[PDB]
Amino acid sequence: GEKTVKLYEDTHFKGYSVELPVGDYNLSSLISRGALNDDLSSARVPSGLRLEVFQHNNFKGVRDFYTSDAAELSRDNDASSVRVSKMETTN
Repeated sequence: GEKTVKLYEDTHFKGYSVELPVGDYNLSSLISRGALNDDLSSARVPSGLRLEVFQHNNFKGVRDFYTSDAAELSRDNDASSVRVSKMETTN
């Protein structure tokens, strides 16, 4: 089913989507998959998936949390680190 959250660069879930397993990734980790820390503008996350966006790095203070289909990250082109996990999984 859907045990991972997808990430889109183009609004309206356009372009290419990238999904990752439960875990935390940094700015350098974002590009590792093929996405700049400051470029993502969309992300798919159906019921059963929980993710948290972190504009700043090292978890300074300002943090964001998303648990639904988002067609626009917290800060426009500014996502240092991110978090992905499964709320209640999916069959």
